[PDB]
Amino acid sequence: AFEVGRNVAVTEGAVVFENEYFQLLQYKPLTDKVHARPLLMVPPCINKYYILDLQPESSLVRHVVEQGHTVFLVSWRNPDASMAGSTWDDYIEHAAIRAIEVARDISGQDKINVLGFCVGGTIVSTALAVLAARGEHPAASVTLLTTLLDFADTGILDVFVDEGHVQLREATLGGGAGAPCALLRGLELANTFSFLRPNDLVWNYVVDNYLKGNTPVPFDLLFWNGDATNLPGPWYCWYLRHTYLQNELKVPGKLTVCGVPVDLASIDVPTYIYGSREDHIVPWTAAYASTALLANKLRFVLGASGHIAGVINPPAKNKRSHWTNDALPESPQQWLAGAIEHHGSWWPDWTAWLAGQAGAKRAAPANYGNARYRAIEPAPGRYVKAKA
Amino acid sequence: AFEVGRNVAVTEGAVVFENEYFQLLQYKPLTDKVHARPLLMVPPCINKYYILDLQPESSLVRHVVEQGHTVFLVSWRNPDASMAGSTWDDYIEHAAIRAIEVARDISGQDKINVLGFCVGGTIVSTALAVLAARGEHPAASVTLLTTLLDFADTGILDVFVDEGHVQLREATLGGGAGAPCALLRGLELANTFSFLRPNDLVWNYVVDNYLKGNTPVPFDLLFWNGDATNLPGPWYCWYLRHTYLQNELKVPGKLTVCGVPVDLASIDVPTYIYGSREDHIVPWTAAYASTALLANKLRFVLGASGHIAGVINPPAKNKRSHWTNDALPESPQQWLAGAIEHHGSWWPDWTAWLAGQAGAKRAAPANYGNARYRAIEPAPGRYVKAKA
Amino acid sequence: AFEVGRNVAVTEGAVVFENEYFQLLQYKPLTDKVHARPLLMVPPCINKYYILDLQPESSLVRHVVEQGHTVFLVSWRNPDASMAGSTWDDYIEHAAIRAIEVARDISGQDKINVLGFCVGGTIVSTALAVLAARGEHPAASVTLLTTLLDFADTGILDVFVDEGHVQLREATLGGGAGAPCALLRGLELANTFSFLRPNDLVWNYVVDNYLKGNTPVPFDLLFWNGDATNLPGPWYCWYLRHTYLQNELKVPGKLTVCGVPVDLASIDVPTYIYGSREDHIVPWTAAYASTALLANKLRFVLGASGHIAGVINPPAKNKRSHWTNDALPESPQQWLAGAIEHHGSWWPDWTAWLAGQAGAKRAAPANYGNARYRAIEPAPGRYVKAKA
Amino acid sequence: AFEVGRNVAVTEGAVVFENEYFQLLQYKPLTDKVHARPLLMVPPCINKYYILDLQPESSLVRHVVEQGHTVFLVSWRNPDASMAGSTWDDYIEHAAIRAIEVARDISGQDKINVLGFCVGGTIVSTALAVLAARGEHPAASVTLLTTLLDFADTGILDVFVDEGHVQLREATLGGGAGAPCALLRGLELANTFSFLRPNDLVWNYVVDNYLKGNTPVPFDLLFWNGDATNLPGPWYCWYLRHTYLQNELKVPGKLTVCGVPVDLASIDVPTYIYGSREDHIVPWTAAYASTALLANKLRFVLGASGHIAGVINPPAKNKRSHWTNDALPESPQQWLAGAIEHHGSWWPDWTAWLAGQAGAKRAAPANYGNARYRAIEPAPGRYVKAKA
Repeated sequence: AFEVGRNVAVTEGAVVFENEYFQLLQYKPLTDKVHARPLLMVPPCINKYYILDLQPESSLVRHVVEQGHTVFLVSWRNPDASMAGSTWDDYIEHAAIRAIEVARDISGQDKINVLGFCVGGTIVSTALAVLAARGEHPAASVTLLTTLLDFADTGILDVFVDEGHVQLREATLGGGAGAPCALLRGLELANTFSFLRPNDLVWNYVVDNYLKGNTPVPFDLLFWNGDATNLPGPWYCWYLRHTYLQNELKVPGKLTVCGVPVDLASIDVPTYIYGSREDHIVPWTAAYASTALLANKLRFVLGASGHIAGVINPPAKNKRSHWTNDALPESPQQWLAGAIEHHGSWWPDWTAWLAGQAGAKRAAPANYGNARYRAIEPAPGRYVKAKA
Repeated sequence: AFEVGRNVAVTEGAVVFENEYFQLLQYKPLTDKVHARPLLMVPPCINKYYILDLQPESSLVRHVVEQGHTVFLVSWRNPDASMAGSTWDDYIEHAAIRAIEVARDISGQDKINVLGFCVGGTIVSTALAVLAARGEHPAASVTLLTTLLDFADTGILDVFVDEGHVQLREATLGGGAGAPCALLRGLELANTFSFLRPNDLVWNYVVDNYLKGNTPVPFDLLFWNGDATNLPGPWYCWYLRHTYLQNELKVPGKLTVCGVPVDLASIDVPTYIYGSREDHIVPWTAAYASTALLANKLRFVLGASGHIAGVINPPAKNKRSHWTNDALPESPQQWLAGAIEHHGSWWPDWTAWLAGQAGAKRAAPANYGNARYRAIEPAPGRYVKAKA
Repeated sequence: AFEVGRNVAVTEGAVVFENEYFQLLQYKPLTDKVHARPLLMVPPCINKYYILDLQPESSLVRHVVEQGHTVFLVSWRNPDASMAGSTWDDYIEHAAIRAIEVARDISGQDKINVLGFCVGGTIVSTALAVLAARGEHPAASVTLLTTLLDFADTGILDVFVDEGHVQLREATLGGGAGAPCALLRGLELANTFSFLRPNDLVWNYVVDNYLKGNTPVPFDLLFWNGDATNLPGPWYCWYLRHTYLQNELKVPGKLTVCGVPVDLASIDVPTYIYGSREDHIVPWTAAYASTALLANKLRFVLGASGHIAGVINPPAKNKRSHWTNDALPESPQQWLAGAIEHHGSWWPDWTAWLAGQAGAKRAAPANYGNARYRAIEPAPGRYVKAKA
Repeated sequence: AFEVGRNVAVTEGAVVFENEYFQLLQYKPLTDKVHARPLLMVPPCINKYYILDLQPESSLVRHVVEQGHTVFLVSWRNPDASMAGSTWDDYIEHAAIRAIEVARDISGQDKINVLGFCVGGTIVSTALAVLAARGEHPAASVTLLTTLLDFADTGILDVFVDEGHVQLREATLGGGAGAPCALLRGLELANTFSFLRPNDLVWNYVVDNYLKGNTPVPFDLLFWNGDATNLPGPWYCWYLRHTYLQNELKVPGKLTVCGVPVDLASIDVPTYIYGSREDHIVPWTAAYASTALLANKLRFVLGASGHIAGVINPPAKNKRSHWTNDALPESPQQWLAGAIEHHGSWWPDWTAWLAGQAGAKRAAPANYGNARYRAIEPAPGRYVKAKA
């Protein structure tokens, strides 16, 4: 039976910082030397971080640590009633930008590597764009795994498109500015698989039972997906309105966040973009659309299989395949037509790229954090253990 | 501002029967003569019946009444805490089969015409199959508007299909019988547009605001769609499990309902099947799949436009078009390739077909119901006014 | 029985110019006054021009003439053995650019309006971009009906995408420059409906017979589609290679044509872009992609129905509908979500826009052409009568 | 450089029978013992048989021979001017039924195993249905690799569906019986990849060059695909009309072939059905539709990848994966939802199934054929060497 901290999320480490929003974990080195620049991972806040450190055999964290990188990770607070009014901006400032600042401080480096996964990627991208408009450039590189930046054709609009009346007269839309997200208060249950689907006792019961008895969806995934998290009402409103519905984050300067316009092209650092071919949560062609929005040197890699199966594919198992193509045409079909299929995991491709941005190796740290930020408790930390 | 009984659902009539489950409405004639056989309409219980009698200009009820048919309609109870354990079977027996029995009794006819809309169609079809296995045949004809019988490719499965591990060994599924629907208790909020989507304060707020300001979705539709209904937990479990997930109602004899196996081919009466081309709630090709399951003489008609716009298209407005094809090949694309597009509403095509199954005209009734079932209160009735 | 010049392509006019490549037609006015700026129409060279002047009731030419515009039209030569080496560039220089020069000369105007249909649109766009790199700006406005500029996802690539080997090693593509189009010589039969499909005696026989007996595809369309044209081998090679396969015309400066790089954004004039919703030859979302490539004020309109049915929809018949939306988001689904459906033909919307770019009305000309270019023979001309 | 009989199609064997239509090859055993029942392979006549014996490393023939089965194979004649009037029936009687009779005669067995690939599968299925209506049952089992029986949604219809006029009146289709296939005479070039696409000098030149320089489509595939075959005009007409266009072979009794109605359910033998997931020539869901038409015990297996890459995946290379599911629901998506992904080639799954239908092992034959049918020349034979 799965248990966080006993047989799931067991990579050794410590919490080195915490605030209302999150706990920053730092993992124990597993090598004698490590790269100068550490990697900060920003996982999604829809479901918990541990999908990235699921079990020892399948852990991305462990794998990266074993390649000689110092890893820091944002373990999100499962929000309580005091955070029922927390906003998208609050998370960007007090968690994403904060985590970057703390990791950079502990590392002693001018620049760190950053990774985002799913909504984590959208969060980290936004945070870095906010930072760039402030004239700050704390990232050497960005890795976006299964991240949506351009939300075109995610399908939430579809059932409404053919409901308009046939007009015999000049007609105009309503055109109003929406009721502000700040007028809501609440905690709404969320999970990854059913994020755009019902979340109610009956649906959760019927679906969970059907999957277990009629499909080979793995138990570890069902465990993680079932360990729900609460989303603050204004946060959830903002995300739904400005990405899925209005698709504005990809329009340079359209949105204002934490006092500045968000222009994704302003992040401007080497960026590794990943998608999974059979992913219906983040269509691979939607992840690919990030290539049209970001500056600097980009690499796109496509992994075989599903949303979780494609991303969590450790090389030791020698399973699946991935595709690479150095050229980045506008159209994903054109990208694929030119791509070469390679056996196995895409992890080695990424860690090779990451090594290139991480500087020279030096002796590994013996302790966690620094004088300012000392160890608080062992990873995985108590925040990840909180029920929604 | 919309108000049920003041400017919506105003076709004149009376409640002639009521029980815990529903109120049966009977409409006042608008012609001197009417067909011998009346039509009973079974609307969906997801949202309220009035989408079928929306406003005088757009009312299907009014239109049918004006063609000389006596119309009875099932106005569903918005379930309360006493009905938090009501089942799919309870609804079939105590509402659908009951409504048929009461309408037949009042009419004095051996057979009546029946119409189902959306989930109403699935309900009425099930009820009639149950009746046929009991050796009872109360319907002269069936009309299925925007009804799913075969739920293949409705897409709820999609995000889970590519999550299985790659096996190097013989492997088998879990294969268990599911936890019974009867173990749940509850009332879950439901609406048509978001039935397979979230239903929560934030989603409802964000979506409603976005539609109003950025799309031409009509206000009358948004009113109806926003007037939610509660679904009993076991009912909701059954529907989700046996149709959308396991797609078993279309497998003859697979499901047992109200003590008998359900075989759709056992309904065996002339049947008019309708779908709307741009409908993403009930794909037209899914409605078309009913043609492969039902016996007797079938007609399929395809209306232009969306889920509501295509079905609620009164002929007076002279808008849109529909397609007809007497041949019924297995494949819907083959059906369409041979179909002729006709100007305007499909309503006249249907009412012409309906006239053919409804017998000879005779003088209209002066009063509602009969000695056994007298008028209780005026339509639209108090049940439809209850908030969820 | 259809016959070009007897009951098809009968709008009154004259050939005022001819060369190896085409005949320029000028139509007789049907109004006392006409706009200062005439419209030159460049139809496709795949099949013949007359789809635009099909029959009096269905003629776009006649309709535009009746709104008070002087219309000139390019009637393409059905190439003979002497033209088996004609190139894409030859057509741009000797036909498209030539037609513009002759129409401008006859009109006496500094600028003319231009329309392209299907491949005609791709041709005229290219010609105008070539002209703009030469510093010439002969067009006041451009109308692109059912035109592909960005050829992404037209599907010719699809059957080849999943044929690569799985590599266990670093691998690279072949990467070679293609064998030049100029090495081919030939005349290849072409038609619109089967342009990406077989064109052989058996296919043409089987398809034509099946359509006539099992579908409502109209006889006038089948006549036009069956009246094939020959494509010079190098022309056909260029078109297939640089648009459908490599999709390079949309990459600013990528292609060199008639000595200059082609940059579509350099046309820079008000542009009206049209697509038909159920068009599978030119997907409406592909026509919509033109909005991302062109400068100046753009309007996009979407007509209901098929490739020919949607475009050839004269207002007198009062059939179908079209959609308008002044906003031009990047994604076509977002455009549609905000669009208002309007009854009937889109023609009046376009001719209203066209009136705005065509200047003041003045008395209609009494004669064809001018001293330099006098009438040669009556429209439709002998070129359009030549068999392939 | 590829050459048939030198480094392609080199599995050792002999031609043991020939007629105007084909040469029957028999392969030399590579084991001391072989199953009692041999396997006859019927490859497509669109392109040549050798895709099934491509190179020693990638040969399906060699692999099956190495598992202990006697293999016979139909090597089709590349038709000449004398065969420009050959019909679908001629091929069924004089090649498919003939090959079965000759293989059965040489083997001395009451029943043989049969395999069809692509159009070969459609041919062999038809032949066996013809045989069953004659009361003959020469097959112990059937293997259908990448075979279309139900041709629904292959897309040839699509561009014509939305061209009908809007009718304000009762309207009817043309409804005529088609001009007979027997009125055509000719030899039409065909290849697998472009079977539903142009086949002309320019297309073949442009596509071949583009694939070589911009994609990883393998050279061996391009060689095979480029080695075209001629199709007799009536044969081609029949195939196109009755499968792709009218989809009649799947309607029991609809078509008459070689004097008898064709009912696929009459074949009635254990059948192994295979499809490739990313195949756009034979969609895997179209191959899956065979499960609804055939009697007896069926197995469906889905291989990963493309049309050729998925089927030609030898186990030694240890690449890709395949899916299995013993249950056969009507819907392919439901089949997939329950399927288990297995590492590597599907070949071992099939040869294990085939062993089960092939009887007891006995000593391998020392010679080819029998007294009636002796060796004529060495495999691959001269027929396969003929240019179109």
